[PDB]
Amino acid sequence: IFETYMSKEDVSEGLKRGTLIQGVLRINPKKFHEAFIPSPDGDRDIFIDGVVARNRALNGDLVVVKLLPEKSAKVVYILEKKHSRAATGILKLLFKKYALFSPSDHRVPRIYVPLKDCPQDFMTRPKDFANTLFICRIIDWKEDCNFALGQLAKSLGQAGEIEPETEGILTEYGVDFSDFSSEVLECLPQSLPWTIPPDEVGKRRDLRKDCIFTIDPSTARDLNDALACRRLTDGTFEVGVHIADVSYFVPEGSSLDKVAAERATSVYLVQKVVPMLPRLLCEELCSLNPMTDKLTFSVIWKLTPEGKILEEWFGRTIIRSCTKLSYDHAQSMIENPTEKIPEEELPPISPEHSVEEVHQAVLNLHSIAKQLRRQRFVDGALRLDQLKLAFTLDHETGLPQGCHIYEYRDSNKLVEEFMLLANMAVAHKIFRTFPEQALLRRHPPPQTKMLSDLVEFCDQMGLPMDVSSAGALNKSLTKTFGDDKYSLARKEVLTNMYSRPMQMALYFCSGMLQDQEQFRHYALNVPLYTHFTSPIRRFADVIVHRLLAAALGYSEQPDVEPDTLQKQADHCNDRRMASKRVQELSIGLFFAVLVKESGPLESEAMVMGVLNQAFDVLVLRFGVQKRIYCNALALRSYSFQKVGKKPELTLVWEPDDLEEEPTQQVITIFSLVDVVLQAEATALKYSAILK
RNA sequence: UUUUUUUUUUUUUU
Ligand SMILES: [Mg+2]
Repeated sequence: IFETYMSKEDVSEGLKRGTLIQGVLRINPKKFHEAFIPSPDGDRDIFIDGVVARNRALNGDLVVVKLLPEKSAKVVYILEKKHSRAATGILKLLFKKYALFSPSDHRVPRIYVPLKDCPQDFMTRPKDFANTLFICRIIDWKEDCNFALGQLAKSLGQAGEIEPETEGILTEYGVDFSDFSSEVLECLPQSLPWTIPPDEVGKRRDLRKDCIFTIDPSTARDLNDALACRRLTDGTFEVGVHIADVSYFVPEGSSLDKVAAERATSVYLVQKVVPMLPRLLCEELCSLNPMTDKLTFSVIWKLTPEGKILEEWFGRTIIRSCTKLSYDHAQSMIENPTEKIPEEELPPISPEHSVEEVHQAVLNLHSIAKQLRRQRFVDGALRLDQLKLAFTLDHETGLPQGCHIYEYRDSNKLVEEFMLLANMAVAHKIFRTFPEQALLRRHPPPQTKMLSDLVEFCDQMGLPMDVSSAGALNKSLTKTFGDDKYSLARKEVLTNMYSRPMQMALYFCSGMLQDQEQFRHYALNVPLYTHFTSPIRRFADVIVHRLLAAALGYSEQPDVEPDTLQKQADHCNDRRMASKRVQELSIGLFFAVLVKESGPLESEAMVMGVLNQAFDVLVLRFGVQKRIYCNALALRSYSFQKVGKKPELTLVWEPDDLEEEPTQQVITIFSLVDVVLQAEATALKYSAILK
């Protein structure tokens, strides 16, 4: 049986007296018998031995623990339940007046369900539901019971199918994808089609006549930012970042505000998008669509050709985007800088602005961005980007026809450098104005122990590396023989490995953090940062807009407690990471299906680790990690030797015929090999073998 | 309750 939880006051006293420790529970997915929490000082985490010591806690919960003598601790309370208490799993079935629900997530415990709650068709033939995904909600977990009690929510459908699995990911991670309540939709404008009131135009700087445009993916539905660039007579440039003024449409403390605060961010699945706001805002009103007057909150600079700021300006504005460019369009402009492109290979453009004018703007914005970026890395910036997958979906069926590695081009970077520049400018502005109430975004450095151990590992394999800083590492991960697919492959593998010690970036209230040296963003290597440029799809930006609004005197002094503001930040962090897991799982889902439907898929891969009966590989064409087992390979024998510091795996291939002699193949780390991905019998499961 | 330890990140647009 489990242990009885502690009292509210006993715990509150414990946390206050240091005797008890707070933290976020992490459960080992490979060995669910093991759970961990971070320690306030020591770089080594605290160990939770067994499920009993976990005390019915779940992964993600903010738990309280008491230390044990000879690290090791036991859970004694749960101050905040952060797990959704909802899971995707399968139903099956002595005291047989219950059913056994098995969550796909091994971190989640198995759940008892009352048979009376179960479908009649399941009662008759449970084996019919062997591959039927249900949603189950943990309603309780008794201290005497080994399993937890739950309520069957609904049937999603067959496992492995896209839409059922999608809803499973969304629900399991607590993403609200419901229609918006009527009390929310009444906060929206009621006079449609909505036009900007005349009195506002006077209050704002009217940029509707200026050449402003947007650059986003071809499939973009919610355009948050717009850009502009003029060359001044004195050789300098006037760049402008115009963000949709969502703050205007979302009154603080309204039903619309509360649901936005809850949803915290938009979720970008592969085939669809779970929006933060209603579509009337996300896609029509706030969205900076072309050839329509839009309310914006802008940042404008007078910039050096190198991107150095000469003077800086904030203020509410109003624009009329002359065109909606895609990154492909922008790139074509950049690659053909002195050629009038056929005006049919480009999107519709407002008649009051020529294509040549926009073309020139992109070229100039590229020129500065090119310089802004190059400078950023000289100043010790870290780009640690792994391979990302993009899919091509059959519009008839929705299934994926294929996939490709997403290419991050000059047009992509163009936008990035100015969104960066804008966000920093606002970070400095609100913090300089309201030092105790600034909604900023820091990024701590890597964990000392993990990184130090990784550097040691890299000392072997003949790969000395400097990691004294973010910048030092960045140069190391771009310091290769270059040119060839091997060094590029090794680059990607090392990019992965050095991501483990890295910590997540955090929203935070300025006044709630003492040491300002911790305000730093490790990877960007800057003293201050925040999110401001994407208020349609991110609530953190909305709060910053309200703060910036107050900094310019558009509203009263902010009367929010730093405590309250941190709560918003905490929740924003929670939904942000949760959103990332979902977006990743969505990609994983579609690739699994793609592997299943498009037969076996070939690809080159690089070895990451080597064990005595298997080895891990990074599949290059897809950026997935898979383990290859010697059992699955048609081998006649295989040997494992660890001499030479690094592990090596020697394979002997069994020929299919007596004519062919057995071929040998040594597998060591950073080895380039061919692999094929075949779908297994299980849903969304596929294996890797060495071709 | 998985064919051989938690930390897989950062940045930009969606
Ligand atoms: Mg945009």
